[PDB]
Amino acid sequence: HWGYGKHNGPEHWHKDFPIAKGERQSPVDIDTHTAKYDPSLKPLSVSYDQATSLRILNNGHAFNVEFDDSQDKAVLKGGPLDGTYRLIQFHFHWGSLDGQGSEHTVDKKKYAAELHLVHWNTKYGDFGKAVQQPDGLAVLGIFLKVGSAKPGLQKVVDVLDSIKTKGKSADFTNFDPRGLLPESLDYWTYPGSLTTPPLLECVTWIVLKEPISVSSEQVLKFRKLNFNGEGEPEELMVDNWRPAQPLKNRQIKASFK
Ligand SMILES: O=C(O)Cc1cccc([N+](=O)[O-])c1
Ligand code: NI
Ligand code: NI
Repeated sequence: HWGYGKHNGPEHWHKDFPIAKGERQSPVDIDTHTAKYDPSLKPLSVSYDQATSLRILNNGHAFNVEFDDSQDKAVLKGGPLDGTYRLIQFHFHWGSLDGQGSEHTVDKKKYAAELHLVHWNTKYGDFGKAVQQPDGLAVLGIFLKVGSAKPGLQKVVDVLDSIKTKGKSADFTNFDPRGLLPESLDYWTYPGSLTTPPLLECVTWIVLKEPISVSSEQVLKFRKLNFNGEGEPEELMVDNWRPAQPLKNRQIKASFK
């Protein structure tokens, strides 16, 4: 019964999931000066035109916007990837304050939040099988800074009062995730893991260099969510980010010079 507190937070997770101290854990600090530009990298293809969003769920640690992943409707390909990766969900990690919240850091800088678009490799048939493979998932990571509002985020923000507590869901159809992407698809990539239990080492991370801007008011609404279930004492859903982990024997590659 894990979480983000003093008593059950990241620094405890290794007792249940020894892989927490493994060789390819996430997130990491991205040292921009030491990331090497990789010309082998194939260009990134994000094909979200046919995406079908279904539902938004408060899972007790974040909220997930879930997609129909029963066909190739929203797919990621290219970049460092071999093959086709299907969108299953996106979620965010965020802070109690604007000065923290992202999982990845960039030269030690923390952003206010980070968006994760989670995709699984279709060669494995479903998500559950894909998470058991070293190349099972591709997560596209996007940093959020506080400034102007992000218009394409407002639909998400406005439904959050309907999913305040753990286990609540709401219908969330017709949401276009293209409205959450920055202009540029320049990226860093490295092999890593999920950042909550069970911490599986199944992720190719693709972290975009260009942040998106969201307003103060938008991020404030994230911070009104609750970790707890209805009828339990209120504990605000904030600081649901794992801190940077050791890079160990990994290289971070850049798609750009
Ligand atoms: O890495 C995370 O944010 C945690 C996490 C936990 C469980 C599933 C997830 N997913 O990628 O579908 C992500
Ligand atoms: Ni538990
Ligand atoms: Ni995540």
